[PDB]
Amino acid sequence: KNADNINKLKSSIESTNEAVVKLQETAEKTVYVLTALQDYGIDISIELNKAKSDLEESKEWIRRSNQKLDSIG
Amino acid sequence: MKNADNINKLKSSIESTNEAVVKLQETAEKTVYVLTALQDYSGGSGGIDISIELNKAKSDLEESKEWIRRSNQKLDSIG
Amino acid sequence: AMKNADNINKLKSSIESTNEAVVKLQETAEKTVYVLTALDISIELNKAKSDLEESKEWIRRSNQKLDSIG
Repeated sequence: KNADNINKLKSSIESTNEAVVKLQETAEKTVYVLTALQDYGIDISIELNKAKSDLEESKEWIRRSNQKLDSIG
Repeated sequence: MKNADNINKLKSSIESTNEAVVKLQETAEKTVYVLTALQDYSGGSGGIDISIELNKAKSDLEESKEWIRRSNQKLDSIG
Repeated sequence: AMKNADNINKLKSSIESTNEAVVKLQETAEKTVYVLTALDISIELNKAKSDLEESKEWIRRSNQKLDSIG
């Protein structure tokens, strides 16, 4: 019973991780759009760059999670 | 019952994380909506690339929403 | 027993990493909502901010549950 449930938990997180990846892709596009709509504002530029860094870190963490899940056998 | 109890706690944790993702998906939907409304209310004044990327963002979000449904469906099968 | 215990620990670490990813997304959402404001729209952005604050609370709840695993 436990072993089956551990396998189900693993699959659940894999799916959750896919949802997070697709949301990261949504965030990339929203940031692109906001950048494109800028007035060519110094402060908005700063904040958008911080968002980009946060997004890149989000990607690294999801890779970490996926790699951890891969180690379950 | 150590392992059984921890499996219950893991299930609860993922359910909470999944809901966190759902609420963030709602944030994303409102954001894309605001931006698509702005862009569509003008001409494509920002440029056609903005409309395309906003359309792609909407598809991405629909995909993200379906992946949560799949995760929740899997958790639901845990006794 | 120990094999399942180890995989439980791995599942725990994986969810912790996923939660880190979500917190990072929440931080990007914060900055985008802020920037979108600076640039009925008010209503929709207030709902977005409301959803975001709730999202933060669900991660806190998740982390609390993970912390109880020992």
